[PDB]
Amino acid sequence: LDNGLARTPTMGWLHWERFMCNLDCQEEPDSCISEKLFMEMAELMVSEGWKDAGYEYLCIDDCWMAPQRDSEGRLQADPQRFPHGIRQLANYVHSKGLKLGIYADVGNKTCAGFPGSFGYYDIDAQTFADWGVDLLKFDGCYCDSLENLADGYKHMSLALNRTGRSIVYSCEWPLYMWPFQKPNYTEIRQYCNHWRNFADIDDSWKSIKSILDWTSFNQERIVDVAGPGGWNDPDMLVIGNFGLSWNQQVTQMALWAIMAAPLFMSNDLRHISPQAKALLQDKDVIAINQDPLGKQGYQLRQGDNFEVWERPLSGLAWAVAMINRQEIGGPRSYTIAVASLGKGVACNPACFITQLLPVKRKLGFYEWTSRLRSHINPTGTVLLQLENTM
Amino acid sequence: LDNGLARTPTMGWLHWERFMCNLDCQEEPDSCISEKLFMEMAELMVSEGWKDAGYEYLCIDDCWMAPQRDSEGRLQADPQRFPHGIRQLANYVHSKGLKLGIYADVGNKTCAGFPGSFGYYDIDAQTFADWGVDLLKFDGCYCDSLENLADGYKHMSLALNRTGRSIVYSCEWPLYMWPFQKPNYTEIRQYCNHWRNFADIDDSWKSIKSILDWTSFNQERIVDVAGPGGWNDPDMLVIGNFGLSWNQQVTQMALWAIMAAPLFMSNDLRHISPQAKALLQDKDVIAINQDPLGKQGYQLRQGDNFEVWERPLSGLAWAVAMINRQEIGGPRSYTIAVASLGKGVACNPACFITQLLPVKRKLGFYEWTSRLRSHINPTGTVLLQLENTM
Ligand SMILES: *[C@@H]1O[C@H](CO)[C@@H](O[C@@H]2O[C@H](CO)[C@@H](O[C@@H]3O[C@H](CO[C@H]4O[C@H](CO)[C@@H](O)[C@H](O)[C@@H]4O)[C@@H](O)[C@H](O[C@H]4O[C@H](CO)[C@@H](O)[C@H](O)[C@@H]4O)[C@@H]3O[C@@H]3OC[C@@H](O)[C@H](O)[C@H]3O)[C@H](O)[C@H]2NC(C)=O)[C@H](O[C@@H]2O[C@@H](C)[C@@H](O)[C@@H](O)[C@@H]2O)[C@H]1NC(C)=O
Ligand SMILES: *[C@@H]1O[C@H](CO)[C@@H](O[C@@H]2O[C@H](CO)[C@@H](O[C@@H]3O[C@H](CO)[C@@H](O)[C@H](O[C@H]4O[C@H](CO)[C@@H](O)[C@H](O)[C@@H]4O)[C@@H]3O[C@@H]3OC[C@@H](O)[C@H](O)[C@H]3O)[C@H](O)[C@H]2NC(C)=O)[C@H](O)[C@H]1NC(C)=O
Ligand SMILES: *[C@@H]1O[C@H](CO)[C@@H](O[C@@H]2O[C@H](CO)[C@@H](O[C@@H]3O[C@H](CO)[C@@H](O)[C@H](O)[C@@H]3O)[C@H](O)[C@H]2NC(C)=O)[C@H](O[C@@H]2O[C@@H](C)[C@@H](O)[C@@H](O)[C@@H]2O)[C@H]1NC(C)=O
Ligand SMILES: *[C@@H]1O[C@H](CO)[C@@H](O[C@@H]2O[C@H](CO)[C@@H](O)[C@H](O)[C@H]2NC(C)=O)[C@H](O[C@@H]2O[C@@H](C)[C@@H](O)[C@@H](O)[C@@H]2O)[C@H]1NC(C)=O
Ligand SMILES: *[C@@H]1O[C@H](CO)[C@@H](O)[C@H](O)[C@H]1NC(C)=O
Ligand SMILES: OC[C@H]1O[C@@H](O)[C@H](O)[C@@H](O)[C@H]1O
Ligand SMILES: OC[C@H]1O[C@@H](O)[C@H](O)[C@@H](O)[C@H]1O
Ligand SMILES: OC[C@H]1O[C@H](O)[C@H](O)[C@@H](O)[C@H]1O
Ligand SMILES: OC[C@H]1O[C@H](O)[C@H](O)[C@@H](O)[C@H]1O
Repeated sequence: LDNGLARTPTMGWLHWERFMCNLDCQEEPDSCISEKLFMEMAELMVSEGWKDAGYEYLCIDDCWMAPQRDSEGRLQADPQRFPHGIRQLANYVHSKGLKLGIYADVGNKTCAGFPGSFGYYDIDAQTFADWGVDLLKFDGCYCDSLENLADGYKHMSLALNRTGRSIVYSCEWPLYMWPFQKPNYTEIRQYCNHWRNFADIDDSWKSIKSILDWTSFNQERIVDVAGPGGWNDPDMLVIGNFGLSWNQQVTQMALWAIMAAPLFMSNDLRHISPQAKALLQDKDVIAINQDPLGKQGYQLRQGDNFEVWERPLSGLAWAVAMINRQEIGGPRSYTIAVASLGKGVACNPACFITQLLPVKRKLGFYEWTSRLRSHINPTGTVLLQLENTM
Repeated sequence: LDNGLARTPTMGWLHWERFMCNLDCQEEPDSCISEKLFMEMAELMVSEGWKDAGYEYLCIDDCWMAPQRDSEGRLQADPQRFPHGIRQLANYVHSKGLKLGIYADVGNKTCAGFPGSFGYYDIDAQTFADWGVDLLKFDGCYCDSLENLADGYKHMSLALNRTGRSIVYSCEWPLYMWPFQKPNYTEIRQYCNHWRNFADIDDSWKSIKSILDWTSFNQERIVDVAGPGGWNDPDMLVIGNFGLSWNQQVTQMALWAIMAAPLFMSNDLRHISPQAKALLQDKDVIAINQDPLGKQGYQLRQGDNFEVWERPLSGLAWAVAMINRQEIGGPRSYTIAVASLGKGVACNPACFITQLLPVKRKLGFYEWTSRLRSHINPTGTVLLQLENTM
């Protein structure tokens, strides 16, 4: 979408995976979806270095709405959970130097069952602009027909544009086409800043694997469409929660960098391990994700339960990730000819190789004819950066 | 098996899951299956508190053998990897106050392809006894017929007995039988100290879940057979490796306690996190696994992606584990009437409840009509002990 936004993948925090649709403020006041949750997160995004690392969008997912529209046909924030309204939350967020994201749905209802924007696109776009919203995530539930789906996504894109406010537009259009029609990404890119392709992530290695496998399976369709202003969205980072081993977390961070993915954390910033924080704030890995050239990476090789992915970067550099998918035994040795990397130009006549994950260390110069040997933990990933010089 | 052994579930270390069949001592000298690996582990079992916590069996799995039997028809240790032979390793292990386990197979070959004991049962039992072996794990690969399978397992049991040496006999009889025929556990219990029921574990949550699910599914058939001298074997603890989150590790430790499982660690004792060490050496949890009454636990309840398991302990105490199988969101609240626990007798008229995992804390006294409220991390478990008094 040519609105000057998302020139690099959008970075931020999104409540959904960790907090979901928790409406019970009596029993669980500190984790229900409320204005206090978001205000506390916004404070921590500043004080704990997240904004400095690049995480600038604080995003509200489903279950912020009251069950009914107001008398003027507007969506309204839940009166008990957001008693001061969204405008005041947006102002609070803006006062911290952050941007506010919000959620809505193209059909008759949101996926959690609250009011949808079908029949109200202009009104909802105008409401969001008036409130000071900076990002809209626009979901595809309860939309009966595919032509209503596409028209809805287009209409909302145009309506947001007509407000004159700069709003990042995050779509789920291709995901909801999945069963019925081949998405046209040229068309989607024209109307959206990013688009969800695959089923919702959860806090599990099974989920990370299916997203990676669906992406490499479909890379020939989707990798080239991506670029400044328009990204594939493989869903939230779930690092710092409960279901991933340390090595599986490293794998997610490295591969979301390779994929030029938007980086939306979904975790509890109040209770996050120092290890998870350092990984999510890793400046060299973030610099790969945020590379100005914005060329999405891809799977180069798979065999013997190993996978090699690579991403072309600016300045003739390359990022390379090697994943060990064998979920038994110990660290396994993997060797690759550096002449196979970067279409044969990454290390001709030579390249300097730096390991970024799981720990940072300089590996030295590698001649075009040389071999790279690595040891990769099960379910883990080694991430490398290849450069002309150190 | 009435040989006076395994009156509580056997505790020890087993190489297989972490080190597998690594024969390459040139490239990977520190992780190939060799006498040095076992000698180092034995040292650490003593110096790092493992023996004190109760782990006394140091066990060699498959791939210790030379490709051929010697001219006297005996199995031999690989000459390059075990140059000093099994007897000297057994003596070294015994000198540390530990016991040595070894592996063989009832059929023509071991699962990794080395010599099987079919046709050599007496010779092999005698070899193991003469070496000073204290435990035999006896696998079921390369055995065509089920009557040869059963006869073989029985024969070896009787042959071990005839040596006069006290040897723990760990079988895989029901596992190799199940695909074709319902095993007879009365018969298996007569001949074996423990028996593997289900497919090999690996370093994954998927694997832990399938073992738990197969066990609760089949609990009517297997729970009552277990007791002093004869245990169900749900396979190795894989805590301290690569594929499990912290909460999934707690789940394994708690449930293996509830299930009266032999506790065979398969990890690298040279490189284990302090967290994993504390969990595996947790004395109150180990005391549950090793409870003298030796009544296996069982799944009491399942619903809403929760599971409640319980185990009767000596002194009218009970152990209760509550597992959250919802792999999205945050810690979920779970409430249960203490009157549902221990068939209604656990907290009549009252009981003192202590949480053991994920952290130890006393919860005070609970009357028969009370309700217990807990918060359970996703893929995590809360483990409680119910007693008459503190
Ligand atoms: C090879 O196979 C043989 C079996 O086919 C093994 O022999 C068995 O070994 C058992 C364990 O030693 C033994 O069981 C014990 O028997 C003791 C006496 O019991 C008789 O007398 C009782 C009155 O005193 C009477 O009530 C019983 O009915 C018996 O007739 C007894 O002291 C033992 O109890 C003590 O130890 C057990 C631990 O095992 C504790 O649970 C118990 O609280 C107490 O402290 C035990 O009694 C009971 O045996 C039956 C069993 O169901 C109960 O669980 C158990 O409590 C058993 O009698 C014989 N069986 C036969 C047929 O002889 C043999 O073991 C070796 O030999 C024995 C004698 C002993 O020296 C062991 O240490 C040896 O390993 C096997 N040999 C090898 C090398 O594997
Ligand atoms: C509603 O829709 C219309 C589109 O129909 C939007 O208008 C478009 O707005 C963008 C604003 O950035 C504008 O892009 C710029 O165009 C001028 C040339 O006319 C350039 O100076 C800009 O380049 C500079 O900035 C960009 C950062 O975005 C950077 O990439 C460059 O290196 C340089 O610093 C920029 O040119 C674009 O550069 C990126 C390339 O992919 C684009 O093709 C190229 O145009 C569009 O030209 C403008 N289009 C039209 C037809 O007016 C409008 O912004 C939107 N409104 C809201 C509120 O969303
Ligand atoms: C997927 O959707 C995209 C975007 O709409 C399609 O590309 C577009 O195809 C149109 C043809 O239907 C092009 O319109 C033409 O414009 C010229 C003016 O220069 C006219 O002379 C001509 O009559 C058409 O009106 C349009 O240029 C093009 N847009 C972009 C941004 O490329 C795409 O069509 C397919 O790909 C393009 C590149 C062409 O090769 C088409 O022939 C081809 O069908 C859509 N994909 C599919 C599979 O239909
Ligand atoms: C499973 O194995 C058990 C132990 O070998 C069998 O029980 C034994 O059966 C013998 C005759 O086959 C009999 O002399 C023994 O008394 C008896 N031993 C014990 C400890 O119970 C069992 O056989 C079944 O149950 C017995 C009681 C009889 O009813 C038999 O006719 C049954 O076949 C075996 N069960 C099965 C299902 O094969
Ligand atoms: C969806 O909403 C529209 C307009 O708001 C309304 O006319 C229509 O009846 C609704 N559709 C269904 C299936 O309820
Ligand atoms: O198909 C996935 C990728 O394959 C590469 O060979 C190509 O250079 C990329 O542009 C992309 O097409
Ligand atoms: O559901 C299986 C379990 O059921 C319990 O009620 C019984 O006490 C256990 O021994 C076990 O059989
Ligand atoms: O209900 C909210 C939920 O709805 C859909 O499933 C979306 O794909 C999710 O990302 C989340 O926004
Ligand atoms: O090759 C050794 C291997 O053989 C079988 O698969 C067993 O079930 C495993 O526990 C292990 O002993």
